[PDB]
Amino acid sequence: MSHEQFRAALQLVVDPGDPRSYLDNFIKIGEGSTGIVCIATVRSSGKLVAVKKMDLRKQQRRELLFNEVVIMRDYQHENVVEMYNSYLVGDELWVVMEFLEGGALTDIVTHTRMNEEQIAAVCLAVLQALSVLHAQGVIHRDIKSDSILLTHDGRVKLSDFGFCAQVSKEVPRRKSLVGTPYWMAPELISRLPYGPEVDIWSLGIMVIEMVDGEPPYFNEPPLKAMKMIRDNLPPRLKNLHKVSPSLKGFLDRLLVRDPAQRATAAELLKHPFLAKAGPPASIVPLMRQNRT
Ligand SMILES: CN1CCN(C(=O)N2Cc3c(n[nH]c3NC(=O)c3cccc(Oc4ccccc4)c3)C2(C)C)[C@@H](Cc2ccccc2)C1
Repeated sequence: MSHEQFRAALQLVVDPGDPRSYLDNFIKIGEGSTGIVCIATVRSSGKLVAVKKMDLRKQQRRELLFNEVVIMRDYQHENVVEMYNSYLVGDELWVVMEFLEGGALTDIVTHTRMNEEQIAAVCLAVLQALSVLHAQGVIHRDIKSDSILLTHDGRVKLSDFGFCAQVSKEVPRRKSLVGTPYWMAPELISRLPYGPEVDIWSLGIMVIEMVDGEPPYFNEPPLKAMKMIRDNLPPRLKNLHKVSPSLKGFLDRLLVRDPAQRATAAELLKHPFLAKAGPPASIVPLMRQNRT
C-alpha cells in the first residue's frame, strides 16, 4: 500500500471536513509512538476533548492505522476509550477522543505501590473490555500500563488500539510481530500463528508492573528481552512475597507459555482475585494530582 493509497484509503474512512471548524484552543499535552496529543475545545458546547495528531510519514505499518480507525471508530464500551471523530489533515491523521483526567497507569506503577483492591479493579476493568473484544474477534495486541487510562473518578479504560487486529472463523490467527517488546507473548515473538490469548499474557506482564513497578527484563535491551521471553521459563515477580496467594494464583493463569493452556478473559472474570476489586473511588488516590 503506497503513501497515496494510504492517504486515500484513510480519506475514505475518516470524517469529511476540517476539525478546525468546531475545535478551538489546541494545546499540546504530550506525544506518542508516532505523533502528538493535544487538548482542544468544542466550540458549540465548550466541551474539552483530546486530539491525537499522527504523522502519516512516520507510520511503520500504515495498514494498522487504518485498522484502528475502521474497527474502533464506533466502538462503545464502558472500559474502552471512546473515539469521537477522525480527520485527514494534510499528512496527518487527527483523531478526536475523550479526555481522561486520571492519566495513564504507567505514571502510577512507577511512582507508587498499589494495594490488591486497586490491582483487582484494574484487572477487572481490562478483562471486561477484552472479553467483549475477544468475543468479536478483536485483539488489542499492545496491552501494558501505558495503554490504560483513568477518568477523574477512577474508572478504567483501555486505549491505544494502534496495533489491533481482527480474527474470524476464516482467519482465526495472526502472525505479525507487533506490540511492545517487554509485553509480547512468547508465541508471538516466535512468529507462530496466535490469537486473542496474547492479550492475556501481556495483561500478566502489566500485573507484574503493578506489583514490581516494571516488567521483567526491563533492565535488558528490547530485542534481548524478547529473546529471553521467547526462550526462558515464564517471568517471576521481584516482590513475590508481598502479594497474596489469590493474586499469585491469578497471575499463574496469565503467564502460561503454552497459549492453549493459558486462561481466557472470560475464565479470568470468575477468578476469586477479582472479587477483591475496590470501587472507582479507590483508584483516585493513585493519580499524580492526588498522590502524597
Ligand atoms: C502512550 N499513549 C497513551 C494514550 N495516548 C492517547 O491516545 N490519549 C491520552 C489521553 C487521551 N485522552 N485523554 C488522555 N489523558 C492523558 O493523556 C493524560 C491525562 C492526565 C495526566 C496524564 O499524564 C501525566 C503523567 C505525569 C505527569 C504529567 C501528566 C495524561 C488519548 C487521546 C486517548 C497516546 C497518544 C498518542 C499515541 C500515538 C501517537 C500520538 C499520540 C499515547
